[PDB]
Amino acid sequence: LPPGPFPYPIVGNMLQLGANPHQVFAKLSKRYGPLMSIHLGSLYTVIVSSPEMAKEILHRHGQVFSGRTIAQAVHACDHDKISMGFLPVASEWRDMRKICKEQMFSNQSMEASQGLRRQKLQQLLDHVQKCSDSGRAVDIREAAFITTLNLMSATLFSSQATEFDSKATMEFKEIIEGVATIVGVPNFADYFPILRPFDPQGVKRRADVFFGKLLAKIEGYLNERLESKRANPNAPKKDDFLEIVVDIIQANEFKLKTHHFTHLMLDLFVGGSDTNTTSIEWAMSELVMNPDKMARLKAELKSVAGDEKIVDESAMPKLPYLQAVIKEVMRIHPPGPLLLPRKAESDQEVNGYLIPKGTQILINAYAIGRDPSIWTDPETFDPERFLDNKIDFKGQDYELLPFGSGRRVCPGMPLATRILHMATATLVHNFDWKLEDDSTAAADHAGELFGVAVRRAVPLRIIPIV
Ligand code: HEM
Ligand SMILES: c1ccc(-c2cnc[nH]2)cc1
Ligand SMILES: [Mn+2]
Repeated sequence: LPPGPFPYPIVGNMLQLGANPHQVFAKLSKRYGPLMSIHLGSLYTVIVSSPEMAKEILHRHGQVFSGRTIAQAVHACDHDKISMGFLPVASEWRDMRKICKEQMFSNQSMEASQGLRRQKLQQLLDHVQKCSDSGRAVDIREAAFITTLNLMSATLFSSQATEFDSKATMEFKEIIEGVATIVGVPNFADYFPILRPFDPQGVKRRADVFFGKLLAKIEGYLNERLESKRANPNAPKKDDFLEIVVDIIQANEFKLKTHHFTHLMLDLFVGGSDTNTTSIEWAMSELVMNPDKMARLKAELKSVAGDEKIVDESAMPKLPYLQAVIKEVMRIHPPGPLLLPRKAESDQEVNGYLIPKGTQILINAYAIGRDPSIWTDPETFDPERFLDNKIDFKGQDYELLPFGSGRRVCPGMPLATRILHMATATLVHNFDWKLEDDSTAAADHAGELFGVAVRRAVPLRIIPIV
């Protein structure tokens, strides 16, 4: 087995992880190496911590490690059996991947929904404008949460609500925050198999409530669309994912039931929420803390969009510094520092070490992003290091893996980047910013809080001035 810290009876290595396990893994793998045995109670895990080993796992043996480790909370409403995010690589999974790649996140699809999202950006712009007038600091975490939810809502369901904080959106927010609370803490049933039949913390149960609420909203939206289309055969086709769902179903070309699609949209909606929400806050945090870089971005934006207040997504190639900023934010702050778990589908040897069937595989992309042997001045925020640099985050550069790589690489990436780029652009271009209070400034930026997404312990609060 790969080397690693001495595992104690019963607990294994669990007592050493602390509140930011990804940080502790990063420090540990310096001692033990880029393939490391970690015992999470009875749940044997191998941590992968270099570009070399990432490629060995995700690429060379990409099929063997194409499986997922399934938390107990994922068993709610039988999601573990239905979801594109957790099913093994097989027929049902390929079909849903195909639908995502070829239809949902295609170029045609993303461009067709560009206007729907534009309104949501306009709403955010107006919100920040009010706070700007009154001189009130904006809570970036809360603002980004709502904007992301809006952008995701607009793209998936065409929801054109006129209030920034619409009722429909704040329901979602309650539900998503709900899921995060439950999953973001250790389920001991995940680590001690004798506890699984008990669900001793009621994690599965509490999650079944929030999954149910969410599946309801979605099945509601679907049913309403199906009726509206039946009653209005001559209405223009909506430009969203929901419209795409209906057509695929009513064409019956895929061996998939209805709940595949309702669960699929749930994964898309949830998968895109916390990720973009915390990334936007990190972006804004980094720029405010590095006034030189904030200036360089502002200058590039001024030069390209001028007096336009909302950039066209199609204008992204005209914005290399904005891309570099987001690339660099992903390097330092991958939302999921340990990505999503993979799993060995059979015994497999890697670098002389046996990796047994069933092993949980965690890619520490966080570690890799901050490894000084790969990145110069790793803790420094420096977008300039990506300019004229072919290194990207699509999965081909194992120095930079915030989206994963190989088989289960993030399918929502085309929507994600648009959301990151535009929301960041809207905020930076239209306002200047100062901290509400710079007294604990440095500390507030460095302090992380683990969970579904690693985020700032202290939520960013900054005042918008024009
Ligand atoms: C905004 C930044 C985002 C990041 C950093 C991110 C990151 C990731 C990562 C690391 C994985 C696992 C990759 C692997 O196992 O190799 C993943 C998978 C996934 N992501 Fe995201 N994601 C983001 C946004 C989104 C969005 C906007 C959506 C949907 C609209 C989405 C939907 C999904 C889904 C459905 C999977 C499961 C893929 C599978 O197992 O086949 N993500 N993501
Ligand atoms: C519960 C936990 C995680 C997820 C998910 C994150 N990214 C895709 N799916 C969905 C439900
Ligand atoms: Mn089950």
